[PDB]
Amino acid sequence: NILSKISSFIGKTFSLWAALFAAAAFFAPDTFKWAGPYIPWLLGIIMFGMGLTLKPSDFDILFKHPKVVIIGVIAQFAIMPATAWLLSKLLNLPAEIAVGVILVGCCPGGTASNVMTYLARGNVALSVAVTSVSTLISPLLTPAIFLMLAGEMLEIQAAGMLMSIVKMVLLPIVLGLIVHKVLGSKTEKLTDALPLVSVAAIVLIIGAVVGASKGKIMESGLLIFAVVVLHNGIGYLLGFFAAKWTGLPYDAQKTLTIEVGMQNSGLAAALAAAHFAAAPVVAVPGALFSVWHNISGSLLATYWAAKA
Ligand SMILES: C[C@H](CCC(=O)NCCS(=O)(=O)O)[C@H]1CC[C@H]2[C@@H]3[C@H](O)C[C@@H]4C[C@H](O)CC[C@]4(C)[C@H]3C[C@H](O)[C@]12C
Ligand SMILES: CCCCCCCCCCCC[N+](C)(C)[O-]
Ligand SMILES: CCCCCCCCCCCC[N+](C)(C)[O-]
Ligand code: NA
Ligand code: NA
Repeated sequence: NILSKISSFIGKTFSLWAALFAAAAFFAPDTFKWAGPYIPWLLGIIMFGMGLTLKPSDFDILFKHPKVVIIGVIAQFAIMPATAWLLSKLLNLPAEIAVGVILVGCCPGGTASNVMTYLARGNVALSVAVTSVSTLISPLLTPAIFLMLAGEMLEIQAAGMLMSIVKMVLLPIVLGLIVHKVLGSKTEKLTDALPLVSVAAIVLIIGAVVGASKGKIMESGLLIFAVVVLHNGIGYLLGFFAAKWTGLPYDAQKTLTIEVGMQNSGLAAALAAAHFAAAPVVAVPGALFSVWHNISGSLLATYWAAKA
């Protein structure tokens, strides 16, 4: 009874706990630095969890309303990478920061958009369908768009990103999805444990990244945070207008706004740690985005839940 309520609070106060661990790692780097080589395994557990909660019925909307899901997928991969490039150009960001921002923008959407849409009284089915499709196609789209925006000079790194996404995202999702088919309704007991496990895995990624880049956060941390807010914020703005201008209903307009603005920034932190390890600042936009988008996502979801 107490253990279940503890998980409920932690989930409903995530951003605060993520901010506390990021702060703990900042003032004391050695507290989390050990988790650095575990980043792929940690993200691998989060992705296993996503697939475990996935069922073939979650793709119903993709077969019944394919144009609506396709608009959401296009919005995601056109808006977030282009906004990351535009902000990198307009703010003349140092190359390492620009690469970290572009990486975040090229990532697929985050699963927390599903919960935020539910609170925003949006179309939940659509949110789940957009995140899942954009995630399943991310092994090809994430490095291809990264390559076009960051430059063809990072070919080697982008090719390695394809392999990294297959291993940390695709391999665990499919596995989870087949385990749900194998056990059926029995997977509910496993899915009760995942919110706390997933929160523990992500705070360790955040902690490990902040710790490894303390010096770079000390000189550029505020600039990265300002870009994160503008990247995510503009993502909500263009997301809303993309849903509105395509003639989508109000429920779909709220889902796509959140979908676009919210990113799988834990993947961006994982890809920067695996492929730009000698430059710890590349993983910083991803680590700070993971804390920020949950704060901005909840505030926007609260405004809509209060309106509806
Ligand atoms: C379940 C949480 C939302 C809680 C909520 O619904 N609050 C509203 C309160 S109320 O109704 O008004 O009472 C969300 C918000 C932050 C999310 C987490 C963060 O985004 C960080 C990672 C992101 C990963 O992709 C999924 C696991 C995860 C660890 C997320 C799990 C879960 O979706 C969380 C914890
Ligand atoms: C339930 C766990 C799901 C399996 C997740 C698979 C994660 C693969 C990550 C291996 C990382 C090794 N490394 C760093 C050398 O690439
Ligand atoms: C555009 C990406 C498509 C994602 C693929 C989703 C797989 C679930 C689709 C249901 C397949 C099961 N079946 C054959 C019975 O329909
Ligand atoms: Na979603
Ligand atoms: Na997104």
